[PDB]
Amino acid sequence: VVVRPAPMESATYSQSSRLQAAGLSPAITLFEKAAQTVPLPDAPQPVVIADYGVATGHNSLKPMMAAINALRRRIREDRAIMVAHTDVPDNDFTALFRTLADDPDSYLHHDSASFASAVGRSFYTQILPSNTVSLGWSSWAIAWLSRIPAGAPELTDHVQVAYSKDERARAAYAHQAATDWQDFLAFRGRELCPGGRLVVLTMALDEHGHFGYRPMNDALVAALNDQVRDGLLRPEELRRMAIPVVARAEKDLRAPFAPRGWFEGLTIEQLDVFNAEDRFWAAFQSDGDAESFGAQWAGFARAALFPTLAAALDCGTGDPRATAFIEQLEASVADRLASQPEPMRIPLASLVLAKR
Amino acid sequence: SVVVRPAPMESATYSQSSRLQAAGLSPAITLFEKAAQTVPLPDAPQPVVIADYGVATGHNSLKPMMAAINALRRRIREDRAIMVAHTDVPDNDFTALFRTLADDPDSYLHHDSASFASAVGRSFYTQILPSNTVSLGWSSWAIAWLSRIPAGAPELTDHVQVAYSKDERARAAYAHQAATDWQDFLAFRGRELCPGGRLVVLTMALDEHGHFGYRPMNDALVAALNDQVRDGLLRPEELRRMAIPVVARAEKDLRAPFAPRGWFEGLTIEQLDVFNAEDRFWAAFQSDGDAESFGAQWAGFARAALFPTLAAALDCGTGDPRATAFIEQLEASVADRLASQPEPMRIPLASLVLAKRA
Ligand SMILES: Nc1ncnc2c1ncn2[C@@H]1O[C@H](CSCC[C@H](N)C(=O)O)[C@@H](O)[C@H]1O
Ligand SMILES: Nc1ncnc2c1ncn2[C@@H]1O[C@H](CSCC[C@H](N)C(=O)O)[C@@H](O)[C@H]1O
Ligand SMILES: CCCCCCC[C@H](O)CC(=O)O
Ligand SMILES: CCCCCCC[C@H](O)CC(=O)O
Repeated sequence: VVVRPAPMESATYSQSSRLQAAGLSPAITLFEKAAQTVPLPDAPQPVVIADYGVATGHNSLKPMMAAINALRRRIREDRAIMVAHTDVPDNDFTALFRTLADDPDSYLHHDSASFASAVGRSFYTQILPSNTVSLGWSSWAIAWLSRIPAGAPELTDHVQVAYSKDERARAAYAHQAATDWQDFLAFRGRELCPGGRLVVLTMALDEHGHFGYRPMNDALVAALNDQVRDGLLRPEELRRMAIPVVARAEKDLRAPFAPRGWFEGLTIEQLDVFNAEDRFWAAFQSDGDAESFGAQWAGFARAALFPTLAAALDCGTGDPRATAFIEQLEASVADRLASQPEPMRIPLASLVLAKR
Repeated sequence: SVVVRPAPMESATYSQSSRLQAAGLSPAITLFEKAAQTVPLPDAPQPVVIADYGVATGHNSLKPMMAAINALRRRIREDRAIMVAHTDVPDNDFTALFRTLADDPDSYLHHDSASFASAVGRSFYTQILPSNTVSLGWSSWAIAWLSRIPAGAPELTDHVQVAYSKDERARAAYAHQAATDWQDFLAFRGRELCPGGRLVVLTMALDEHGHFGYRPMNDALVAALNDQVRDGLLRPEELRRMAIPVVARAEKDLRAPFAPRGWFEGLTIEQLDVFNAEDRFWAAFQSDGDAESFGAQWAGFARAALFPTLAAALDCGTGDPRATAFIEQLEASVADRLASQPEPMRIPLASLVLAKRA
């Protein structure tokens, strides 16, 4: 009865996550810096790196490689480095291991003493042994709520609570986000080695409290309403639809720590809130290709958001009706955004956390 | 890829269809538990690592893992971390594994508060864990699977088991592949185990007289596959392509890397037993006389473990409804054939304890 979000669309995520990759780029630098200076386990104990919310692994290759290269300048070439990639049980881990084996950029192909493992258990509980993780990485994952909050009203705007006019919905989602953030920190706080570092990149509210992706939100809500208008989607199904993704303001990220600035042995060593460059807009300004613009944005939304939407359908998620819903929705959202291209705000927060 | 590999178990049914495997590995659990009493454990804050090589869905791993964990808890503090690293091929259903570990009441995660689980989706014929980190290794019903159909080996005319082939060249090719696979497995486990660590292996054996066993099963499967061709459900070309690269090993084969001085890549055979598992399906049939249940149990066993590899030979996709129909009909036919004439079968197994040099 605890309703959870759906994992990324395995078949398209690696090809539809260029936005996420561009956005996390600044956090890689922080992660690399952390790897250069973090206290290390006593030799020859393996150095453990944890990647919280891996999906298909495609976007993990760059940050993992950056950390490993930094560590190699500090340790013997034969010393083991273990990367623990974590996600939910229903993530496609076969896709992950194929990425790790097949992608030329995989750290497995660049470092003969690196190892990979997967953990398919929610990161809102402790999932790794205490005091073992030297370096933690988590990008575009903690914005996902553990659940649609208990007793929260159905979102009439469906796709994002930030754009809802229902006061009770906003508070329910915000409380769930606060609880999840506390839980995430509590358990990473146990998993990290003393002196260990954790780098988090997540969806933020900008300085003016805004979520962003406004034209995307509009195009998605309009595309969903068109399907119920066309009789393709049932009104009962649309009412059920909700994407439990939550952005956090700077005060929300500091909440567990204030006022003394420590929470469960963890402190914020660095925090940045910024707006990621809108690369799809930059490309559109350059080549004037409106269709490509629509397809870029639609693909991003499909791989990340549509499985959660498709889970509200009466039929199973493996049903041919669900595939048709996905494809039609992607095509519609593409058309709307292509017809009037605009820049979008992509607000992010990057944090470096340290353990006592 | 030109290297043709076997297929993983059918995750939809393996947990319901692996009672034969579970009953067969039972004696190896005692060996594993005993090893857990004395193996060296790594320095703080490292977790004790137990490696499970060839996990499939995890269903049959729960009892061995718990035995080891219970033994370790008689030695160390309750708050010491134990990590179980479950390994399989990349195309194993690891979602099914993590669902087993979350949902099955027998899961060690539900019985031990400081135990953890991880998955490694890389062939165990390479090194897949950090050197010297594994205190206890476990592998049941996994190393009988060849790394590949041997290069240049002739097509099997009976498809489902090389031991029943009349082709000398095919038998030699599979035997050589099995021998090199075993060397590889041992070489890389020898690196992964800590000094003084122990690895318990349970695998398909040839009995005292060189026999593979499952003879009535073999006959039913071959006959059923021929029926599908005859009935226009299977192309002759598809059947020609079918081969299950499972190999049983005699005592001499298991000892081969070690002979004559007893060591190979830092490992030695501490204990080896070869035995025939009690045929529980036969025992049940003797008790209740239910021929249909007998056929269904044997057919379900074969389906979960063997049919995915057979289905891989089809001209259609493995996601195609035709592959699903093939599997279902093959199961029904084998079930009917065995139900019609229930017979006991030999299930030859070898259980080994390997020790890494102190
Ligand atoms: N409670 C939870 N535990 C573990 N993973 C979770 C989670 N909630 C969401 N996720 C995962 O977080 C991922 C978001 S996609 C982010 C993938 C990658 N880190 C990148 O930067 O592109 C998805 O795989 C989703 O399944
Ligand atoms: N080279 C290889 N590397 C890793 N796993 C392998 C392998 N070859 C076969 N396997 C796995 O071995 C398993 C055989 S089924 C055995 C499952 C369980 N150990 C039990 O006793 O019941 C399958 O999951 C198969 O995918
Ligand atoms: C208007 C809704 C748009 C929200 C966009 C959410 C983007 C996801 O966080 C990406 C991801 O999880 O990898
Ligand atoms: C005659 C053919 C009988 C082969 C029986 C093979 C049994 C498999 O090893 C079981 C498994 O992998 O879990």
